[PDB]
Amino acid sequence: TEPEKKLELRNVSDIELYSQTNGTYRQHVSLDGIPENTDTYFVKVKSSAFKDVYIPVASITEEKRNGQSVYKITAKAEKLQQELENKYVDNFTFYLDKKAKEENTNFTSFSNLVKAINQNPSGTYHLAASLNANEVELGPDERSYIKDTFTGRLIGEKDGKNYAIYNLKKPLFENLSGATVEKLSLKNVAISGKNDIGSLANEATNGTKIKQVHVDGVLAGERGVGGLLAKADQSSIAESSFKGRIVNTYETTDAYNIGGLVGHLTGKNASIAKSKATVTISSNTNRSDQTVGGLAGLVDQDAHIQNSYAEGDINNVKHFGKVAGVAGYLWDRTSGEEKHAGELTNVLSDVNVTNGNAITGYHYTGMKVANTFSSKANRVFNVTLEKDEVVSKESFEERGTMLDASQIVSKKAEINPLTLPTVEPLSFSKIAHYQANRALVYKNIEKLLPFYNKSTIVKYGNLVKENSLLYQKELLSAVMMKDDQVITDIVSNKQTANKLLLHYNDHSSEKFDLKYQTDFANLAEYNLGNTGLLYTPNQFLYDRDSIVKEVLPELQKLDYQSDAIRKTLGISPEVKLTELYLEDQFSKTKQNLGDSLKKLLSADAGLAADNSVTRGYLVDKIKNNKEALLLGLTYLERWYNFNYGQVNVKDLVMYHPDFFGKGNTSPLDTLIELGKSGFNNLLAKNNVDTYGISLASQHGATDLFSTLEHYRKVFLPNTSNNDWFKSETKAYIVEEKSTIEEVKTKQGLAGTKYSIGVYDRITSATWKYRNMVLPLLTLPERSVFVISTMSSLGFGAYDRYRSSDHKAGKALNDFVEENARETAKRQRDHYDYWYRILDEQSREKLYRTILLYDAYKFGDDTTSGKATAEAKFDSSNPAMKNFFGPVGNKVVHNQHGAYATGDGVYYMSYRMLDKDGAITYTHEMTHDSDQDIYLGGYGRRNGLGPEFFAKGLLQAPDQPSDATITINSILKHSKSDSTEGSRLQVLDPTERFQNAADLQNYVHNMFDLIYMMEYLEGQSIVNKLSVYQKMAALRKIENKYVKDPADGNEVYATNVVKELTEAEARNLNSFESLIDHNILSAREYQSGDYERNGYYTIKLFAPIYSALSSEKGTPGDLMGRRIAYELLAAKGFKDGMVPYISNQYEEDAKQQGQTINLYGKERGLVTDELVLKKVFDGKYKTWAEFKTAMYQERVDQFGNLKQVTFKDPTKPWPSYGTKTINNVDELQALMDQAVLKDAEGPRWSNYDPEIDSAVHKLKRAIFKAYLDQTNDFRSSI
Repeated sequence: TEPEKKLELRNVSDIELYSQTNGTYRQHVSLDGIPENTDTYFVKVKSSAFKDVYIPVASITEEKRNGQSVYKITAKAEKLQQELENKYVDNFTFYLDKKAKEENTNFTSFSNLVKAINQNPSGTYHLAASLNANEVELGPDERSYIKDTFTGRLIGEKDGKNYAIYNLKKPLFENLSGATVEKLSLKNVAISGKNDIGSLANEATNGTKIKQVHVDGVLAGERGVGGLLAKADQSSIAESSFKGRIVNTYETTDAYNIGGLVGHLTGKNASIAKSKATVTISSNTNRSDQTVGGLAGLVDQDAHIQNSYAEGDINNVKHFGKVAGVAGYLWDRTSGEEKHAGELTNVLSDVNVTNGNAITGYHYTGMKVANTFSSKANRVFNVTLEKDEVVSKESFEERGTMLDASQIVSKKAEINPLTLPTVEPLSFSKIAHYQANRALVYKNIEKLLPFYNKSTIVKYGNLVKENSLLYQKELLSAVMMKDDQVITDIVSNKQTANKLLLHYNDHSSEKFDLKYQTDFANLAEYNLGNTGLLYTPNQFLYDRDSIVKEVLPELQKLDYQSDAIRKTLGISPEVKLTELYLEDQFSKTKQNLGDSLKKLLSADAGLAADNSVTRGYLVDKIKNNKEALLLGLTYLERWYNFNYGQVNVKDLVMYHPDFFGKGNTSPLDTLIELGKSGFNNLLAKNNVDTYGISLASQHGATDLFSTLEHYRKVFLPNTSNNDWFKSETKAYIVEEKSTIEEVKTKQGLAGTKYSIGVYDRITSATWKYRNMVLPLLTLPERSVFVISTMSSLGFGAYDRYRSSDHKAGKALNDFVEENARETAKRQRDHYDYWYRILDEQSREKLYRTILLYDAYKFGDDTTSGKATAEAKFDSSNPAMKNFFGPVGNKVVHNQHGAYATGDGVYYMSYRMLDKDGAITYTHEMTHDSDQDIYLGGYGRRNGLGPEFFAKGLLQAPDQPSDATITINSILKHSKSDSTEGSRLQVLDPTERFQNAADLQNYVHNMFDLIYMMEYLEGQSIVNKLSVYQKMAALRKIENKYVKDPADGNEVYATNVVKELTEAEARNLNSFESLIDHNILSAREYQSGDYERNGYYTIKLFAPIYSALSSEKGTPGDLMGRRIAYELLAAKGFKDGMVPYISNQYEEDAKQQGQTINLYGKERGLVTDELVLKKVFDGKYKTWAEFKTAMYQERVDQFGNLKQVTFKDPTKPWPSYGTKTINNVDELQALMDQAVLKDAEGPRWSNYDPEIDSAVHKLKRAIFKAYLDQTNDFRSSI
């Protein structure tokens, strides 16, 4: 008893009735009245299993269901069989209800809510369930859904649990006046508007008791943004919450008060109590009157913020406006009283604000902030004065990391809001032929035969065999012709489509052969290999040409700079569309609109109608939203056209939304939703967030990265996702795994916090610019290079190195490639060294990723050198158009200098690839991660600033011939080069330094030689030098305590070098007196006073006999680095140098009694006396004793064992072969003669007394001779 095959609608979720009476289609949901005279209606059946179907009506009549006017409507189709009351009818017949009396109030639905509120705004209203706001038609330019003044007077939700208004796109109440909204929640807000915007309402004129309002979602505005209310006048918000993005990156130049919770607090009794705002707010001030305050912002007229909490992130581009973490411009425009300004109390803000303060932007004497709190986070300030510099703000109260302990400021957290309408699938049993074991198989074949009878389904399911792979759960398949993902069926149905890719729930792809076997004009059919299973496309092959010939000409006449596009987007005529970066792809999609539009009409919905009503409905839907459709088509094609092998997902993402499941969505609906979503949603910078909002939750995927991983699992299996990333992208990706076997094995894995792959780092969380993946997938040419090494991720452009010497093609590419490879190798060697040195298990934290952008200063071929043309945006350079621009990271980009913002490093002048790029690389890296990486784990010393640990301490030397005490961690220079002359540095890093003990031994031997030479020079000073010569030859260094702006205490000491008096000069007759009187050589150290946080490095050959022990908190800079290197010579890096500069002995000071008020909190003060008494408890009591004992040890050493193989020429251009110093006595005699020669007839003009001075020549010659004697500094005895 084989059954017949007909078309059948199974999972009929709901049914709708549309009309064409007035030439415009509308929803005749209820009150059809008398049966209509003419039948131009068409029934739209929406299914939970597959997409909707439009079928023309046949007969509309009235039938008494139970003595009521319930209209029965029967639709006309080819062979449509409907299973009604367990029996089959040859036509789809359904009943329509009369009406539902729910419009008397606003309980049920939002569509009824906007109607009910407008009737009488005053009163009391309660929500009945979680209601979706997608039912309202938004409006062309409507400000808010509810337009009355005072609305929602008592709109509470205490009737049942808590109900949330899902999917908001405009302000809810527009205005509020003496109206109390309480217990209301907003879950997915996407508000975008030109004027002032507010999630709850735009203004609160009178006493609006806002309570228990938790709003979540992204808010984008231009003229002004607000978290809950754009302006609160005499209104109080208590126990409210916000948790969404806030963007105001537009180039507006007006007075806006953007705030994460409320825009403007102007009321006398206005108050914010027990409120929290997790606002990852980004904004561009561009003018001083602007204010970005997170919580509130520009608080005025005694409005008091009590018990608030700000945990978001503020990313201000420039510090022009008054931006702060928890309170913006507390000052008022009128008289500046302490009380009239505003009040803060018991407030906390652990917000990573940039370019601004952590608490209040404008700080004055009569401060009314009272009690404030802030944690240890980034508060960087780009002063952009001359060379770009970044410093901390220091204008907040500082606390520890125990934020959860101090989280009792706001006890209220959040509430569990009820979910929206589920509308499940509600999934046949007891058919003609049924088997229990093959149940799932039936479902597995239902995706293969849509619009078919259940009898045919089970008949074909019985034909499935166990050997085949149809026994796993199967998602929707994709028909393809030789890896093409064909969509336009009516064009490619006659041609036998080659393959059908079944995508199973195991993320497995299985290819079956297809042939146009059984041919129906109504619905195409196909056969699947030898199994005999039938496959049919989910489209009725209607006349697409009738729709195309109509809709194509109107869509063709559109311009990117037209007013229609600007009106469809949320753009004011002032701001430009350059941030979209879709003009080229706009034109491209404009030319070939035919193919894409045919694919869209093919994948949209199944038209089983020969009557022109359904095709007219499609035409109207495509025409009414032409601008939005075209913008969506441009955006989806621009950023989603990357190939998995030979399969391009431009057709599988834009169309075929059922590949992951969820066939209920329509590819046309998502395009319209993406087009009209706004300017910020279509923005290129938010490509990762746009997917989650528009594309996701509709294609069946959670996020963009999960979608990419899913497509990599389906297409191109058994290959790592990072490998596919490296293969597909057109950026030159260079990865260098460290030489150490342990870290080399650790990096190979795909694990987070350890993988070196570019995709594993970019797509990971806690990455600032994770939106850099989608543009990088779409690079047309080798325009950008990605240097991804351990603990780094540098992005650079090829146009940065293009100049007169390097032509635009062939030469620039090769040069950039080779130099990038060498720079990756150098960075890898540097981090290999730093991994070998650090042995305190802090090396496991050397895997953090921080980007390394370049200058953006692209240079044309006409430019002689590296051009300084900033090229802000919209440049003709392909690197700026296809990258950097889309990954919009507005930088300062000055002419000279490099700065490390704390989360990344930027090269404004030094080119990253050049060999001078690494010497600045190590300095910027020391600036970036000195707090928790290079040090043992404790922060910087309180007095020492960021420039102290970098310029003279942990950095590679600027040049090889530089006579400075530094560690050559990066640059590798072979002996073959001409740089062998005056080496004075380490030959090969990562070979000399294999452990911390190796570094300690190297520094110990270097300072042994340095101490020998310095002792010889000192004995030359006291014994053979006159008084007048002694005065000029030496200087006296002291420590002067000056007031600093950041901290109140003046315990910090600054070094000062001064000309010593003749009275003190005469006393200098003993070498011990040189150490006691604190004297240093004037050959290389200037006579002016030094400053704190300065680029001061101690010279290698310029002696510093002074042991200027600063009994206070901080030694200084010139003396600090010298004593730190001496301590490193005495004890190891972790044992000696780290406790000196990393205040690890701070707590002990707090236990002793040494204290300091740091940022308003009592903290320990690590004095030099404590460091001396803890590092060397029994050996020494004073730093002078330590210096003297080091000198005495070196003396006892060189008095016995010194290598006679010392070869120093110290002669002019005529080559001098060998002086063969055999004992220290001849060397001391030569030093005496050199000092006497330098004293006699001193030039002291044109500066630079380091080359002409004969004393420096002898020291350099001896140093180079001893360095070249052994392989490296191993032992000098």
